[PDB]
Amino acid sequence: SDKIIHLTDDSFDTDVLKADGAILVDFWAEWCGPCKMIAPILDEIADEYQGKLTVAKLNIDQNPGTAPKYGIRGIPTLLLFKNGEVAATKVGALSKGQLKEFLDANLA
Ligand SMILES: [Cu+2]
Repeated sequence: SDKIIHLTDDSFDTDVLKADGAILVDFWAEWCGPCKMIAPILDEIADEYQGKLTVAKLNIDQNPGTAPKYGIRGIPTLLLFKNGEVAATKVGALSKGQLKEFLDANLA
């Protein structure tokens, strides 16, 4: 977890919307089983894509204001932002290989 940015409702614009480069945002909660299943895969991706992608997390129990703005309905949900806008989304758990394919489809 050392390479994952900790987001809050108030820091979202500064950290995500004005980010340089692609940022992957994980919407999670402690009670969410599938969310905890993909946590290690996000750490692997953070290492593997270091320098090309920033990974971040937003706990929806602690920051309830952001999810509703993006129409999130379930967790985990992954949002891929580029240039201040959502470029792609993925709802539900997935394997490392599926995540890599999803990223590669959007990073160029
Ligand atoms: Cu770490």
